[PDB]
Amino acid sequence: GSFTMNDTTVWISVAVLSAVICLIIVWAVALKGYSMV
Repeated sequence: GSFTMNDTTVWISVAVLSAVICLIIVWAVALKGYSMV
């Protein structure tokens, strides 16, 4: 399996990153003083 989608997916890969950075922020605030850090 090689070459399935055009340049479209190129941005999709970036689409997920946006969510990823959003995720780390969540933990970075629950791992920064949740109770007994």
